[PDB]
Amino acid sequence: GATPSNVVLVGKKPVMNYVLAALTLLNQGVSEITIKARGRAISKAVDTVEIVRNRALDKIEVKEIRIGSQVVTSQDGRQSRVSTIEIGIRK
Amino acid sequence: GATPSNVVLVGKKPVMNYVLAALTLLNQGVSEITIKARGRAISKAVDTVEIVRNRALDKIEVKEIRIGSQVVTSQDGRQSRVSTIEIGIRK
Repeated sequence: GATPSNVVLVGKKPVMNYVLAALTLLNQGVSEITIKARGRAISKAVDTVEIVRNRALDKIEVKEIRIGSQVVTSQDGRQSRVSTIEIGIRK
Repeated sequence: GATPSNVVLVGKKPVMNYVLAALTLLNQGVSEITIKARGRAISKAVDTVEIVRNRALDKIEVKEIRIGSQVVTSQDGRQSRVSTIEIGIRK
């Protein structure tokens, strides 16, 4: 539990912010990193990985990809679906 | 080579257009389908898969996911990167 959290949550910010977060983790010695996103940010999660694959040149490999759905519960109890992606990369 | 082409290329159209294309393939007896997209359409490819997994109910499973990059060559020879996703699903 003491090693730096290896998750990069990709949201609304410019893609290069998440690229910087992944590169910072690589420089801490964290060799396995998980990029997670939901909804429209799924494309930005893939961009983050692909940009990092170039900026780390070191080989970075995609280890695992999972897609799925999560439930969004509204203030009045209605429930709707959002897509998710999780991408594991490894140095 | 005579069976219906099992690829759904997801682009700029409303997501339900690609949902319908995948369901049409399922109705044709095609049990393995590949959803492909690039750039900002990557999010819509994932949504396509997740929406179909509900509308098929038949259990549709994600078989393989691959992400990568392709090169876009401009009219004057410059080259730039675009992200890709490919998602194989199976009934």
